[PDB]
Amino acid sequence: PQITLWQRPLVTIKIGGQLKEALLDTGADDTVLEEMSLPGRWKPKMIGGIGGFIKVRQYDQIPIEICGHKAIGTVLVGPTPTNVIGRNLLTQIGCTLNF
Amino acid sequence: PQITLWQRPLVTIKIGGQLKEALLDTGADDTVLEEMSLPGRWKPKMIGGIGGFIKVRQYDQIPIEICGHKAIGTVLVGPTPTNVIGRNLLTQIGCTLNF
Ligand SMILES: COC(=O)N[C@H](C(=O)NN(CC[C@@]1(Cc2ccccc2)C(=O)N([C@H]2c3ccccc3C[C@H]2O)C[C@H]1O)Cc1ccc(-c2ccncc2)cc1)C(C)(C)C
Repeated sequence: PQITLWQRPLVTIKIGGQLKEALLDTGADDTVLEEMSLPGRWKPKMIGGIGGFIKVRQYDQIPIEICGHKAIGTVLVGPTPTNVIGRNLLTQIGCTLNF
Repeated sequence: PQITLWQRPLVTIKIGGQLKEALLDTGADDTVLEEMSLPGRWKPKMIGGIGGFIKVRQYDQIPIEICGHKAIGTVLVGPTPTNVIGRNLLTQIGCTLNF
């Protein structure tokens, strides 16, 4: 589909069998979601944003559906102000910017 | 043009007679640039992202050019770790997400 930007590009995603709302964010290298439980072991990662850095848990090869599109990749979990889908997953669903 | 998301979507913008590199950021409501001088009035604003909030100066009705596309809108100036082009200007150049 084609999504205009007059409003926030918020979409429904499915992870761990649950539906959540997330923002398609081209300004993000990675995907970071609010606190939640994910399987397996995680690795640490420090990610920097507009206001500084935060600590997050990194889970790899996690199945996640975005707007119905299937993806399997790295998901960071931590104290983010909102769920954001970064380029690591936007590329998996074939997303591009056009104008 | 069609911008790939395999890499960060960086573009050249022309503002205040200067040329700067900025990130096309669909997750950003506003446009924020590192410290620079801009003409006209302004008012303080606090914007929050990953890591917390930062204080910026809000300048309205600022002419800007992105990839040859002219537009006008609000530009925030402050200690942002990187230049970001937000939805308020992405809409004016007719930028959309497609997949
Ligand atoms: C390489 O780093 C990244 O890709 N970081 C991502 C990130 O923050 N991206 N933001 C952008 C992330 C988001 C997330 C958000 C969405 C809704 C509500 C609250 C927050 C954000 O915080 N945004 C803020 C923003 C930006 C411009 C103008 C106004 C505002 C207010 C707020 O919306 C836009 C979103 O895209 C742009 C950015 C890029 C590099 C560095 C850096 C930091 C340190 N050194 C150099 C550059 C700092 C910031 C993560 C989500 C993974 C943290």
